[PDB]
Amino acid sequence: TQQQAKANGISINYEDRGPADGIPILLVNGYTSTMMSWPLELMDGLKARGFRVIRYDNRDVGRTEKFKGVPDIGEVVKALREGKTPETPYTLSDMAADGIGLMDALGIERAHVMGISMGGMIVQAMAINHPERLVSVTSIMSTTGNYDLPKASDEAMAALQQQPASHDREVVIRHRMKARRVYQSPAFPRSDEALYALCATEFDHMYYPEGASRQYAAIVGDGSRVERLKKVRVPFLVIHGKADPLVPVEGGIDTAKCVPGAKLELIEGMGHDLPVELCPRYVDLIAEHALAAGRKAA
Repeated sequence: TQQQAKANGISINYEDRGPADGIPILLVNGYTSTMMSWPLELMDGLKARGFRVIRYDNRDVGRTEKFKGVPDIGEVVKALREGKTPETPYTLSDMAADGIGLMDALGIERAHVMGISMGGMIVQAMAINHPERLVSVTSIMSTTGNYDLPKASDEAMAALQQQPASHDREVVIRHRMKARRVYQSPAFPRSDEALYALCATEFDHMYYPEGASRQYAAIVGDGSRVERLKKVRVPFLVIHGKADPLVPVEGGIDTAKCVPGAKLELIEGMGHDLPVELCPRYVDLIAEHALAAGRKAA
């Protein structure tokens, strides 16, 4: 089930869910999230529509290779405001090359890709840097990095950045539950038991808080993709929750405005999560987008 492949020079833990002749779709996780965070209803729904789902741990999370260095965000932001290219252990482009490298390791020529949050930024970078490898792109609860966009609420930013008090399992899990409630979907909240199970499964997959600073530096260091995205010609779908307090909906709207011809779906009552109740709609949106894209000229 869980296999480890050399891709883009690093060891990537992944799962190819099959079937082998299915339409390949690579799923890219958000900041600090492991491949174990995807809802079963999303993966099963995609499989029931003929999609071969490939999920994987990004660098610095889960059971994929880990890197070194503690980047200072203030130094990165200073380089950007000076108009320079910031120095970080790795970039968003490197993380995009990881996913493309996994396609190479699986013998896949072109794939559909979908990414959530930071994963949405990664699939944007895939579209900018490797368009000849992509059939379609879906960017969910993500943003362009545009500086003029409304900021996240301070409560949501605090939920994203603050570390638990200690390494104790129940301390960490309960802390992560509390953080997820801050940016959950108001119309489709999870039960405490479901939220505990999700957070526990991720914790037990791998607890690696040291990796967060390096992923965050890659996010910040990439700046704005608005100008690059205007050159993207691969079919693009943007999904965003209207009630997202962590990545305000304007960031998804901005993504759709930049990529010419992008499709935009804004979901009422949806926050910064993938409620099981909305998974049939996500599946329908992704499947029809991918099927139509697969009929178009590359």
